[PDB]
Amino acid sequence: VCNTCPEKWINFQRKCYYFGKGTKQWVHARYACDDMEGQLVSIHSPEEQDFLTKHASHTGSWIGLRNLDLKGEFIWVDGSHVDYSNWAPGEPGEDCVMMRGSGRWNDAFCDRKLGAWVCDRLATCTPP
Repeated sequence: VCNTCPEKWINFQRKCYYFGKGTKQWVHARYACDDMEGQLVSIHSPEEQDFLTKHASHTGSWIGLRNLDLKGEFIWVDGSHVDYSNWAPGEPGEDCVMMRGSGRWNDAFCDRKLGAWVCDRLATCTPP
């Protein structure tokens, strides 16, 4: 049972999620998550995506995905690779990834300031 989250974070499966507000460019959102002991959200299943679409800002959010090599090798901030994807039609507009209100993903310029950003961290577990 991995379901304990810090105050203000929401649990989904074995992860904790923070739905941040305030205008930030991608790297600023990256540090906002880091300084809260989390990281910009990494998405690995349709169930996780569905949960995020339900809770995320209608005006768009930064997520933890980037074209790290600038040639299409999209990597999550925690170093994990893209298995599950939720790209909008014609995606992958530049090097950082944002999630629209629909939950669908699109490339964006890293220096664009978005009003929303999502953090995740692992839920802590109650010992059996």
